Amino acid sequence: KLHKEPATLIKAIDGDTVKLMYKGQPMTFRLLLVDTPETKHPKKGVEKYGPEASAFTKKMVENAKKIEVEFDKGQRTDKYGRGLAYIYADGKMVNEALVRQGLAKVAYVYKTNNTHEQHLRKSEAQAKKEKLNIWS
Repeated sequence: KLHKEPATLIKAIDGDTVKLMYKGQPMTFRLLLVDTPETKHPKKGVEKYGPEASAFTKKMVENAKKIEVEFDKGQRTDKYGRGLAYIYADGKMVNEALVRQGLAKVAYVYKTNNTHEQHLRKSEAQAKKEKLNIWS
């Protein structure tokens, strides 16, 4: 059973990355199970839908009154020291909102952290079906 913990927005970095104050310390969080187009792609510049996926995440966390983080059952940090979690803004999962809007693809790359994989897969199909953004 997963559980949500409070956090405070510090700043939105990218479509898939946000800096939050968590248990009194600043931490960078990488959104579990999604891959958004990058704006800070180490190699490829600004990918198509990057600006849009970034604006989307930023808007959602910046306008929330409450942000919560939910770790999965596997490892909690990646090799870069980023927290791996599902982020909620006023009870809405950011992870799902992105996929539903066709601003992210379902990744899945830490076999243990899969609690919401199916849920996300269904939203991605719907976004595909509606040919939105990425799927357009």
